[PDB]
Amino acid sequence: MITVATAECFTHANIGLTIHKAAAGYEDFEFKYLFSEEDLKLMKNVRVISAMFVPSIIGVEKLLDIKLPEPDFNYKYAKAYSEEKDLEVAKLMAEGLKKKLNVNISIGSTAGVGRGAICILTDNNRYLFTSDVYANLITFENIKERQKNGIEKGIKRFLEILKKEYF
Amino acid sequence: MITVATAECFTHANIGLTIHKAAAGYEDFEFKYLFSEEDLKLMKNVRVISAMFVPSIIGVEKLLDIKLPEPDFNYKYAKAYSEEKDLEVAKLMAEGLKKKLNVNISIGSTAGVGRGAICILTDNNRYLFTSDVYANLITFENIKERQKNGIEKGIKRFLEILKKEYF
Repeated sequence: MITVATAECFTHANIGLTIHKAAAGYEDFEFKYLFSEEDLKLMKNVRVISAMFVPSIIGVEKLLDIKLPEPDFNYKYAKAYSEEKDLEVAKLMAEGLKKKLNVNISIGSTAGVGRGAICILTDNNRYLFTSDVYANLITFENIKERQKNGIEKGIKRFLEILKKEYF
Repeated sequence: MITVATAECFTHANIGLTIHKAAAGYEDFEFKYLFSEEDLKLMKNVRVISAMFVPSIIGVEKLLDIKLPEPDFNYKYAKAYSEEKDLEVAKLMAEGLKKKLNVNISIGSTAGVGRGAICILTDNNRYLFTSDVYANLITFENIKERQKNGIEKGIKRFLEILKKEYF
């Protein structure tokens, strides 16, 4: 099968969980509306190996054997980066997942202050994009909007990528 | 702070994600009704290191450096066990995660055919219990109700344990 793993922060493991529910044939799930019935047949050929929510630097570093840059802001509950570092970390997490679990497609996401970053790494190519929503992990400004936008954009891009590269 | 990590299957990382939203002070979240006002103050002292959804045997094994038993049933999208092995696996995952990440409190959950299993392992004690809902991961029979009860029972027990042991 086509195997997928994700290491997600702002999107709370929902990109991986959605991929899993779609693949397994769930008839109701939060982001099902993004999939056509044809997309859902293609998704039966995908298996999720793991979908991790990894807010801790020490968590990410220990589970994936990578090393992350120092946070840009002090924040007790999650590593907190500005945009430049979120883009760097999404790539480092996707790459580390791909090495640790040997999957076809790895997905990293992270967002501190700004639009956040999602990296989708396949066997062929690496895709890196921001969300549409500026938010702030610490003040909570726009954080739910950013989360929902990031999940939707992550899944839309994942489906485009899967179809382009694998179907 | 009190650190927590989770390795969840049937509960979809929602035990750990709920713990994180309560601890970070989210104003509204799906299972907030489980927390009293005093509970939410206590929760500010908790940090989530990772909450992982790990439906594959290979995923759990590689991320925690453990070995799990062979599945009882053939099923493509997730490891599939009888209740006796679910009870073994929830323990093996909670113990492996606590050694991998050195957290105060580790939680594992798994459910195939039957009521499933949740393990809460603290610095002091190991708790292990089934959910209250018989379901079947392969047919989807009652899986939604088992998931909800598993998250509710997991959180309700986690709070009782956190207060008894840490407060």
